[PDB]
Amino acid sequence: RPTFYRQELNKTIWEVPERYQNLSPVGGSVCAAFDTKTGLRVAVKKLSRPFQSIIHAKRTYRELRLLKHMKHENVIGLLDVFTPARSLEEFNDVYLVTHLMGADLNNIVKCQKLTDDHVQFLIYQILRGLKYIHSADIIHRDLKPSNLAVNEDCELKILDFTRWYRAPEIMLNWMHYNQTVDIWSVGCIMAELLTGRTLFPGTDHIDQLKLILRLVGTPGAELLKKISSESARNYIQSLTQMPKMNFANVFIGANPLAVDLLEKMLVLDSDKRITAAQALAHAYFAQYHDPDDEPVADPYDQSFESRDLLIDEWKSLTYDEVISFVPPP
Ligand SMILES: CCCCCCCCO[C@@H]1O[C@H](CO)[C@@H](O)[C@H](O)[C@H]1O
Repeated sequence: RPTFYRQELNKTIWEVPERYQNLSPVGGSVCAAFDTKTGLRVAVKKLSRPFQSIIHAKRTYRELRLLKHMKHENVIGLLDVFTPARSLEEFNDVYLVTHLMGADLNNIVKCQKLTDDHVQFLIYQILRGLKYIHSADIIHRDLKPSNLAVNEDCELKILDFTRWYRAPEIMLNWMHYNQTVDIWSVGCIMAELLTGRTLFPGTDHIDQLKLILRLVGTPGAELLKKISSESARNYIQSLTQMPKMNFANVFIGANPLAVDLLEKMLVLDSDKRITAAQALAHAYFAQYHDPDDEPVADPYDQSFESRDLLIDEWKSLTYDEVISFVPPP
């Protein structure tokens, strides 16, 4: 058990292994810090109201279990996790420590116009991390430029687990989402890397859906066939019957292989969207693809997801997970 010290940043207290120094707010609350032990800049995150309700307590546990399991180059991982509390009885606060990646993809696209080679590599690393996430049977569900950290070498990590990058079926609360909701996201992000502009900058919920329909067109008979509801099913007919656009004509001048990949991500029907593993074999990534260096995750026990427990059950399990934590090499 290390030594802790106390300090107030903005309007909140932090107690941290003394090895963590120069705490400075960045936006639970987050602080950048220097890891005196390893010599590297870190992010330390203090979980808001970890055990306030049953839902929060389950979310805390989910969050830790998830991040504990993420061991991949293109996915954020845990350097450390600590509480100031000795014993479960005292246990009330949880801190997570990860790499301070010092620029995100939004920051990169605003300033620099990226080449074809840049977008192959960036999207390639997204799909690579994504293949690993999906192979644990997890859906990210919030991929966007600000959830993607990028260094000087234009190397990328997925952060996470606005609506411009959200699959239309989440916006319609369709339920049982499949993993290709993240693929939709990747398609929006890639369109934006290619053009420098947000593909679907909706002002609100319906606007979002409006701009989507103008690009990819109103649902095809094959898709309408799958819409359980007389409800949803009409209104659609009643809409200005839009043509699916030619992506060739929208992303004019882009690599035609990139344009083909985009048609395969930005399909309305989630059943027809390319998967992360299939996209990695797409000819667009021929320069970067290596079928032996695109690993999948260990099996992720998420049976907890289906259980309804008492707050103290959730916290104790969270405590076990703090105690069980082994740092990476
Ligand atoms: C905005 C107009 C309608 C949007 C159509 C979105 C269709 C998304 O695709 C749907 O994904 C579901 C998973 O949610 C699958 O069960 C369906 O089989 C599939 O068609």
